[PDB]
Amino acid sequence: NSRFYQMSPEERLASLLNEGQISADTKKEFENTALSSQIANHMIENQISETEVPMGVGLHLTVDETDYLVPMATEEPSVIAALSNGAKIAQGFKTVNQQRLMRGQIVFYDVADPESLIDKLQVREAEIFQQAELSYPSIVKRGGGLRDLQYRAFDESFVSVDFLVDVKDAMGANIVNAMLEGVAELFREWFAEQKILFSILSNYATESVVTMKTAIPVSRLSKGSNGREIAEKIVLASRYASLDPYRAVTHNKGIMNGIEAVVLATGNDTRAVSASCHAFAVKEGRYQGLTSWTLDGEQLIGEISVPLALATVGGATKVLPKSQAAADLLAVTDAKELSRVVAAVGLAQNLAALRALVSE
Amino acid sequence: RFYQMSPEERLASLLNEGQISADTKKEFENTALSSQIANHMIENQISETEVPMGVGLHLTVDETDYLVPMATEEPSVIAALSNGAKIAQGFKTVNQQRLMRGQIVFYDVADPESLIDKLQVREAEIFQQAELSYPSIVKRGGGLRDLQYRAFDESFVSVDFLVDVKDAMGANIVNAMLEGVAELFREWFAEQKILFSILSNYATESVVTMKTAIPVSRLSKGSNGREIAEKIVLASRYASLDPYRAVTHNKGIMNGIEAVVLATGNDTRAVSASCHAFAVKEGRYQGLTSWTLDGEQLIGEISVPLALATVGGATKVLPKSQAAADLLAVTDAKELSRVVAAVGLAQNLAALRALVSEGI
Ligand SMILES: [Ca+2]
Ligand SMILES: [Ca+2]
Ligand SMILES: [Ca+2]
Ligand SMILES: [Ca+2]
Ligand SMILES: [Ca+2]
Repeated sequence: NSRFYQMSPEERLASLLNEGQISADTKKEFENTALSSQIANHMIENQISETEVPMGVGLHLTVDETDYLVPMATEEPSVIAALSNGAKIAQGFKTVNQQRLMRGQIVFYDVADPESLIDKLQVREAEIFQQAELSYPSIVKRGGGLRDLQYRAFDESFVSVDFLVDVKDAMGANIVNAMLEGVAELFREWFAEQKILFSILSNYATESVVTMKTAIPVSRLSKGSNGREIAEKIVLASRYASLDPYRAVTHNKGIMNGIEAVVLATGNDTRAVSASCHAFAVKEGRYQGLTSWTLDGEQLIGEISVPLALATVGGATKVLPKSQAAADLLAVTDAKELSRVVAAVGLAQNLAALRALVSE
Repeated sequence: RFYQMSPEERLASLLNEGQISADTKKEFENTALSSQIANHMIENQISETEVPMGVGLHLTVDETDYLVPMATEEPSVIAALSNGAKIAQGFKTVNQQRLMRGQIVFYDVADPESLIDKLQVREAEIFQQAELSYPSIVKRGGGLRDLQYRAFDESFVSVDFLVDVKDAMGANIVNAMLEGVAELFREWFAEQKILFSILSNYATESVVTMKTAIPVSRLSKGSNGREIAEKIVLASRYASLDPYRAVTHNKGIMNGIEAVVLATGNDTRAVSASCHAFAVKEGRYQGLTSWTLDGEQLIGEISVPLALATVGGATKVLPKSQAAADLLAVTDAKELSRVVAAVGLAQNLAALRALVSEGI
């Protein structure tokens, strides 16, 4: 409690055993680790062991005519089998649209004249962009950096300056934070009368949304001759999810079984993706499903749209050897392609869940 | 054939086919979870993901001290939880419920309110069938407790099941009853059609409310502890106005909650989906905590649906889950949910205190 944060992992475990907080078999199991103790102990604080999540391979996924082998880390049975089944039925997925910009905000408070403050800033945008480069030049040399500023006001007392930043293949926490912390020091020289509450990245990556679709002949749905009937019930089930939040949450949870499994296997931040995806499910003031299914002629059409600010470098994507091994199997080129594969996984998982759900 | 292969044949096939390098194969083979367990929990298993697990410190809930196992790949999370709990000193339970939710959904219903009327006069037979489908839970003092009915779109009827599943998450119990009762509905109403009968992950009857009261002097090592308290109340209030902050505000909460959920072998997707959906109040995605200033004491409160488990799923089959359970030493799932919700509030306190102290 006092020296635990300075203790070595071996001293921590011995301390817990000696104080009776763990048994001898518990200590032996905590010591049964495959991630290097020097890596683990430097990644987090008070480190003592690791959690092991089985990792399997999702099969038959094809996105934009390209085959993939999807690494999926999950503790839940049938998740990988369902992804492989839905992907085989869909045959292929196609990209509809995609953007990739990370969001940040500098928030003012006790603003007497909100509309006038944003007008002061809108004319000096060229100098805000220049201060952004100075606060983080590396990303600008890599070909990214601030791409757009936006302005919003709330409760007649808050003013949010939004930053849309190209963070390239990283998630962008350090880029955006440092960039906005420097641009905030400039905001304070310009307007000493105004006050800043905080300057931080936003995980609601509405400018990293990917939209994927699939078009399935109803014949492919069932090996029998009931495919059209199964398609109609899939459309109804998907429609019902956007009517009843108690189904929407389960509907989207099923999607995240696949999405989070790839996110985890590749060393990405699972809380960030879950937060942004579930928040994005809130449309028209209501929590709805993240996918849509419609019947057009003899073809079942599915579509998904999710904010996926994923990373192929930084964070835990490289420091953890298993992240790199998973990336070798997946063989994506950049983060944009990762988001496309992950979105297609979500839609494939949704197809398998719905088909199994309504086939009675 | 990949599905039928052993884990070793799979890795050999991936290398021989040119999909992974020899270095990657060797890293996939560096595993600590027994191959027999991993290969039986999931499909197409090849390896595992290792997430560093540490110990959150200084957490006190209802005058009981805990050592919190936390599995995360993000630095500073475990340290921030320990610090937030240290400042908090203690956490008190406000209210708690623990019932799991299921639903049988009819479609193409000519008169939803008329079908509901016919159902409400057969509840004794439904309850009787629910027990016959899964008698074990009834003997251990649980089982179906309530039935509710909702109509949607003038064509759907949802029969809602509220079930006491004791220390399990409850998928097998709930789905067993729903299947049995659904077959009864098909005999009773041959003209009606059932779309699906499945567990719902939106556990609104498993919500836990936790609170804390901190003298403002504890927020700062200096003398502006009441200032930092005022700015924490502003940052929290702002989350209830701007969704781009509410997602980040709640993401920070889940850094703690998901870390414990993962360490204890619980379903991370289920908790994430239910918590983020529960954040939608008044048609707006808002924060899951509230912070207010009452004199010289900062008051924090959290309210989250936590249908967590101490048995079933992966809470025991994964040896690290049992080890984590030993460290935390919780008697039942209800207690687990109280501890995890307190972890969420402490993590939020540490994040908000740091967010505003930077702006000063
Ligand atoms: Ca602009
Ligand atoms: Ca490869
Ligand atoms: Ca590529
Ligand atoms: Ca009635
Ligand atoms: Ca113990």
